[PDB]
Amino acid sequence: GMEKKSSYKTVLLGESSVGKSSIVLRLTKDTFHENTNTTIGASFCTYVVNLNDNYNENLCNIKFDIWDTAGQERYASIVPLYYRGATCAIVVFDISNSNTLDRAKTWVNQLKISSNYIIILVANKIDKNFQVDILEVQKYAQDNNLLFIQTSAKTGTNIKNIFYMLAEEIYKNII
Amino acid sequence: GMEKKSSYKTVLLGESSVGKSSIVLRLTKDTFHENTNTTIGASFCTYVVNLNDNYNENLCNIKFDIWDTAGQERYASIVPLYYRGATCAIVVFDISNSNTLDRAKTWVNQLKISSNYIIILVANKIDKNFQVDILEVQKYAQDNNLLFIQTSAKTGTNIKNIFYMLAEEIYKNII
Ligand SMILES: Nc1nc2c(ncn2[C@@H]2O[C@H](COP(=O)(O)OP(=O)(O)O)[C@@H](O)[C@H]2O)c(=O)[nH]1
Ligand SMILES: Nc1nc2c(ncn2[C@@H]2O[C@H](COP(=O)(O)OP(=O)(O)O)[C@@H](O)[C@H]2O)c(=O)[nH]1
Ligand SMILES: [Cl-]
Ligand SMILES: [Cl-]
Ligand SMILES: [Cl-]
Ligand SMILES: [Cl-]
Repeated sequence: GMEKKSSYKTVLLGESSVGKSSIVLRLTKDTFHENTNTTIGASFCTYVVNLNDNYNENLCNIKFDIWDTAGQERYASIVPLYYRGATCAIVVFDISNSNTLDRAKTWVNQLKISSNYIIILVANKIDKNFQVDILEVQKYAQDNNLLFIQTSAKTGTNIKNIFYMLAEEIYKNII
Repeated sequence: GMEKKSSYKTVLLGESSVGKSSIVLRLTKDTFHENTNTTIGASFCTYVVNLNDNYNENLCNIKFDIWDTAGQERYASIVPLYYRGATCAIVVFDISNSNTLDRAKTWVNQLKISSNYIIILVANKIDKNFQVDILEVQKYAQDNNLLFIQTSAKTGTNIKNIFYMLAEEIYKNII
């Protein structure tokens, strides 16, 4: 790779409650819900980043096809359907719950073996007052050659930037 | 469409017992098992058709990424993972079991609404001595603008031809 595509399959992965549905809602509808429900059925959405909005107009309109595992990450025989053929993996944890970091690390290791993914590790819920050490997390991401970003779905902080960073990386690769 | 791709996601769909795992085994390993087991985990395989083996060498090497639903077609919240982003759908029934035809028709209707698929309706098990009327089935496929083929995983009849027909259709579209 990288072959240029009409859209880029992107797995949105993380333990329940870390804020995946909230990242999608904030991203796509500029809205946040303090209370959320369990997902009914498969969870998909699309999002377009145009990098010029120095980039080649043909390559730099990047469309994400986001698959939110939304609970299916529990099932070892179902989750590969989310990974297969994905260009990007967004692995989310909650800064206030260290257990969710531990699971994210396990997923990063699985993904690195599975295929070549552009992986972004997302520290969500930074608006809250930390069970993790961010510096350790940043070091972790460097050691594993991951993109890293700190976000709040609640305030909107760095939500679009998740996909800006991914799109920059896809372009760099296509180029 | 059609955008040229490094591989073409292909959903292999049909009621249990119609012969999906057998089509894959015959296709990929030139082998048939008279007895088969329930599938453990997600079921994927790849297959390449080279159309020159009058065609443009760049476009005519067609790689299929085959996702066998392998039992998951029962689950309405799981099956969309198989359909989403698929270029082709292979909908298989068993000529000796009309119930499997009725289900295949329901799936064709769902797929036609879901997205633009190249759909091939496969009449498997033709080696057996028919609960269906082939002419009705051929008429059905014409009315719904489907590719149609009669196959035996047991003897190997027309198994490779499923993918020859699909590859011809993908090329026609890319062109
Ligand atoms: N304070 C805060 N709460 C959040 C944030 N993102 C999600 N939540 C809350 O966390 C809970 C779980 O969110 P949800 O989107 O359902 O997580 P998912 O299971 O990973 O999809 C909900 O109560 C959300 O309102 C955030 O960035 N900050
Ligand atoms: N006679 C005959 N038997 C077949 C054929 N294809 C599959 N079978 C048998 O049908 C049964 C179900 O096959 P399988 O591949 O497991 O079907 P699946 O559930 O759709 O994946 C097995 O006993 C196979 O040996 C065929 O073309 N002819
Ligand atoms: Cl909160
Ligand atoms: Cl909700
Ligand atoms: Cl038989
Ligand atoms: Cl088997």
